[PDB]
Amino acid sequence: SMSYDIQAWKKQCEELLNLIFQCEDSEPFRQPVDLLEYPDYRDIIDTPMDFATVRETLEAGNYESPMELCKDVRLIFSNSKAYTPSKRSRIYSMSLRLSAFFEEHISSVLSDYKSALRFHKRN
Ligand SMILES: O=C(CO)NCc1c(Cl)cccc1Cl
Repeated sequence: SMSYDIQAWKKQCEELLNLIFQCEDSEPFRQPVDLLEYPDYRDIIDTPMDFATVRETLEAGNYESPMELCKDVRLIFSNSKAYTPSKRSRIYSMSLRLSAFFEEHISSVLSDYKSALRFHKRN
């Protein structure tokens, strides 16, 4: 029921995305890059991603695991590092801080989920 609950990650991720939306550091990443306004973005970035898209994919039940959610969120950060590569850019620093925040908080979500999988597969 609650120990090793394989669905608990969904609400944990919803809560984490809420905190992320509150962070001033997420401001550049809350919505898709305006591709019609900044067309050179697609010359550099193959797969755009943003937190509004992640939040909707989760809400729609279209992540099979928190690892799938984590893959999309990491893509937000790898896309920022590719488009904005300079350590001097304040946007780089923003992305860096928010990535560290995300990775800190997602850690337990993943480890708990994977432990639950080990438990149910074992038994
Ligand atoms: O990568 C991002 C996410 O919003 N921002 C960099 C950016 C700037 Cl500062 C200005 C115009 C376009 C873009 Cl993509």
